[PDB]
Amino acid sequence: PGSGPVFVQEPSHVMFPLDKVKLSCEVKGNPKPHIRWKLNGTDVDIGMDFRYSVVDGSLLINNPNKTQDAGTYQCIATNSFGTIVSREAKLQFAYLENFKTRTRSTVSVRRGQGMVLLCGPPPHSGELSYAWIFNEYPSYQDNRRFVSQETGNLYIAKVEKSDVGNYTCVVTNTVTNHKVLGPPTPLILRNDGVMGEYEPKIEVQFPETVPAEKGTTVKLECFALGNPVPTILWRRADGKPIARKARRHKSNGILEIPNFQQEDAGSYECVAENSRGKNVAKGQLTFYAQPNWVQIINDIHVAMEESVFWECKANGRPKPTYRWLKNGDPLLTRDRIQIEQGTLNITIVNLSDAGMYQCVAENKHGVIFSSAELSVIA
Ligand SMILES: *[C@@H]1O[C@H](CO)[C@@H](O)[C@H](O)[C@H]1NC(C)=O
Ligand SMILES: *[C@@H]1O[C@H](CO)[C@@H](O)[C@H](O)[C@H]1NC(C)=O
Ligand SMILES: *[C@H]1O[C@H](CO)[C@@H](O)[C@H](O)[C@H]1NC(C)=O
Ligand SMILES: *[C@H]1O[C@H](CO)[C@@H](O)[C@H](O)[C@H]1NC(C)=O
Repeated sequence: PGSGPVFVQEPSHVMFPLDKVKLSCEVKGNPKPHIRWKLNGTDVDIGMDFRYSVVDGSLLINNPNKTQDAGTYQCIATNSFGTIVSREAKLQFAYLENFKTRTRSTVSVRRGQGMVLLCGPPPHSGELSYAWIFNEYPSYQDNRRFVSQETGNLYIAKVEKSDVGNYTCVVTNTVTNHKVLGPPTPLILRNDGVMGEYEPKIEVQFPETVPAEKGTTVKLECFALGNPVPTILWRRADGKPIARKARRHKSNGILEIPNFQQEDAGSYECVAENSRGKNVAKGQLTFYAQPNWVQIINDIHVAMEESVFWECKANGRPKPTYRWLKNGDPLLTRDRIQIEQGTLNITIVNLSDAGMYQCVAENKHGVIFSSAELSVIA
């Protein structure tokens, strides 16, 4: 009996469909701690007004609207012995608007030429998925036709007499699962002559720097226009073998690296080749990791006039940075409070010091919170 608040469950980032929403957060402690919420930093008045339902800490919003709920939430729990704030949870809303036109100018191409048909997704939020339709049926993907999942563009390495007709981009919001269709774009062949042969020209490629988060699947795209139609090949610019766990898809337009690790980082190249020559694209897969607790602060009891020492340690990439909190408020160094980075030092203690403390570790990729109680003995 007699304990400050500790989190049993904290709020998580959310991408919510606009077609309910629960922000989980539960606390234990004695006395039973009261829970409050903060949007962008301002206390949310739950009893008034909405249909907010704070069920056991967890905030419910029973009918959402983007324009007024488009920020980051924080759950704060308080009892007699002090206050702890939870990690920040970003609340975003997903949607995909319709195209605002039903037809499109025809494009006229020389047979043998490479070409790009641009999707041009409508305003949206959340991750998108893409496919194309050709003359009423799904457009076939291969060596010569590549659809980018980053942009939705359709690439034809080499236009052939079989390619004449209508092309439609079908955009899909992967989180809401709604789809919208673009305007058909008519493709016709020039009758003025044909395009001869030329060396590959890479038109879709991974960026010059591609941040790769630890433990995720990194996907690289590479595809070239050319005549004859190029072959694609992947290799590392420092001669290191690509991992055996790496797979290739879509006639080698895509290199997947599952469960990314430090050893997989480095300069990657894709090579486009045909009989007329070769083209090389390169980029740097740069490894990064959100903070993770190595050493956390823990509850501490001390006698009235004695000293205390706390240290926080977090791994991550870049290396994490440290700030401190007392009872939910920014705590900076004074007397007898000496705080340097991940260290807190109280030279002599008084009843005033007893309370909840928090070490926060952050890098440009993430923040993490830890909390402990400091009780002082009569
Ligand atoms: C919170 O801030 C973001 C911009 O930083 C804004 O988009 C959002 O609407 C804000 N939340 C509200 C509704 O006050
Ligand atoms: C595409 O379809 C339209 C009808 O929607 C048709 O008139 C036209 O012949 C087709 N375009 C081409 C380039 O063949
Ligand atoms: C939220 O605000 C927008 C306009 O700012 C409006 O279109 C929508 O109907 C509103 N929804 C609610 C629940 O108030
Ligand atoms: C921290 O406490 C004080 C600074 O407030 C310092 O004199 C002392 O040596 C430090 N303690 C340790 C063990 O780091």
